[PDB]
Amino acid sequence: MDSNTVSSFQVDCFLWHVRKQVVDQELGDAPFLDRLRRDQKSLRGRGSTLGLNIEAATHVGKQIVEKILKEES
Amino acid sequence: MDSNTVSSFQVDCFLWHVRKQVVDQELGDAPFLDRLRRDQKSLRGRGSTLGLNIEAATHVGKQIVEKILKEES
Repeated sequence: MDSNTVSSFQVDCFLWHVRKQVVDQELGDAPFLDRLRRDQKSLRGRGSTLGLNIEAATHVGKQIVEKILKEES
Repeated sequence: MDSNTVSSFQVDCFLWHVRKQVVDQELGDAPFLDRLRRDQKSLRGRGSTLGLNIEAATHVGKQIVEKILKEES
């Protein structure tokens, strides 16, 4: 199992979160929400396959972003 | 033209940026990169149609994220 896949997953996880926040802000058009839904189903498939916690994954992503932001605010 | 579409776009823009950073980190599996490419082409279509600067959109997004983070670190 490639690690890059795990990292890419953690990213998609954090992203999905931020997205859900964008929708909760009542700023969803229709395609973004639809994609978020289809993304959730896919996230659940990977979450089950990988059997990795999405909540903890989102946390790791947060740090992954802060690490990339630390290199360039 | 709904504003929610503009906001959703700004978000996708910022997201595309963070994503590009994830790939630049040499953590791309294959599907994430492919999606990034197809996302770029679509981003260019919206960038041309909307005629909005991607760099400017990414900026506004950064604030959109900080605004959502300010509501909950």
